[PDB]
Amino acid sequence: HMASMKKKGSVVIVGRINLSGDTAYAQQTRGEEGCQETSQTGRDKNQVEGEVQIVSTATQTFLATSINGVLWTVYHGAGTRTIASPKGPVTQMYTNVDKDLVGWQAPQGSRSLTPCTCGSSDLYLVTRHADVIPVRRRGDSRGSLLSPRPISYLKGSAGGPLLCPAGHAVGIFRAAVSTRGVAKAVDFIPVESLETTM
Ligand SMILES: CC(C)(C)OC(=O)N[C@H]1CCCCC/C=C\[C@@H]2C[C@@]2(C(=O)NS(=O)(=O)C2CC2)NC(=O)[C@@H]2C[C@@H](OC(=O)n3cc4cccc(F)c4c3)CN2C1=O
Ligand SMILES: [Zn+2]
Repeated sequence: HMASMKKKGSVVIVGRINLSGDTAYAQQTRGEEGCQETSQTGRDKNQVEGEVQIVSTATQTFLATSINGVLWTVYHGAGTRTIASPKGPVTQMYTNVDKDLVGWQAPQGSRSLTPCTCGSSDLYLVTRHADVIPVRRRGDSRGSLLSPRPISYLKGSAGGPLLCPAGHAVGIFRAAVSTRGVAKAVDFIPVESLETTM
């Protein structure tokens, strides 16, 4: 009944993949209880840093990547949710279920990647565990893993970036191409598709 109808919480930034130095590593910035509270209020006072955030809802955790002043992630993780911010919940600026893509204005303190113009096919996927996995581009939205991985290894990394050698954004990881639980390739939203959305 109407009086007891609930609202979904906000997406909450709970960590980042630190790419600032010579070593990529995951950092947690909020534990489970704080995450739950922040999802409910939508008020996140934490300082945000970096290009790749680790984000959570009540039920899932995944990644989000800042490119050209927008924090992007997958619809299959975020749905239509707001994101928590210092001033309360922030509404999506982009939503496209057909691309599996959503975006919010990039948090103050975040750094954005630049869309790649290199037209190069040697790529690098960054996972939620801060693994940097070489990927050979095989089409507009596909790349092959030079070393195949169990899908367990990739789960929770949707929303993270594929980067070129010079560190530009080439795409956003969307889905694993897998057989018998082994991923040989990845499917990604190309950055040009983001640029068109913008
Ligand atoms: C498309 C194809 C070739 C048939 O393959 C697959 O459908 N494969 C599966 C394999 C699943 C096994 C785990 C794989 C491990 C990691 C996967 C990266 C990941 C993830 O980590 N999510 S998450 O845990 O962070 C989660 C919290 C955010 N995404 C998924 O699971 C996605 C989600 C779902 O797909 C979609 O809803 N759409 C909507 C699309 C719209 C347009 C185009 C698309 F392609 C779209 C794909 C199935 N998914 C796969 O990957
Ligand atoms: Zn580039």
